[PDB]
Amino acid sequence: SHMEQLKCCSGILKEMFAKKHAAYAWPFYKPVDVEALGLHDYCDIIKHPMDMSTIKSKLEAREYRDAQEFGADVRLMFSNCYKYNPPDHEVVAMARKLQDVFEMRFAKM
Ligand SMILES: COc1cc(=O)n(C)nc1-c1ccccc1Oc1ccccc1
Repeated sequence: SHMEQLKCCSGILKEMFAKKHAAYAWPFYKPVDVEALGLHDYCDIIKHPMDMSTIKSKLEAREYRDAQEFGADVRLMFSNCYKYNPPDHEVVAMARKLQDVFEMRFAKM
């Protein structure tokens, strides 16, 4: 059911916020600070920013009809990171480590 599915999504996002993954998850906790040095072009490249705190707020406001809608925002968050940064950037390796956590849980729910 969609209700149980969404409860599982909340559980996946709670693990993504956990201390276990904090060493690589922290760039994704809050919206990208577009005022920070080096990020002056973020809004020109990334048309739909997304982060974990925004996804948590959307789950709380019932903005996802189902797990597929939630999963689309988590994957949008990673895709933004892959699109914006050079492929060898430290933040892309962190996105991949976090996406490993997400994909494994999302597949097994
Ligand atoms: C290029 O900076 C980013 C691109 C991006 O896609 N995200 C999601 N966040 C950032 C970012 C923003 C502010 C501070 C640090 C940041 O990440 C870094 C992580 C490791 C090394 C350097 C930067």
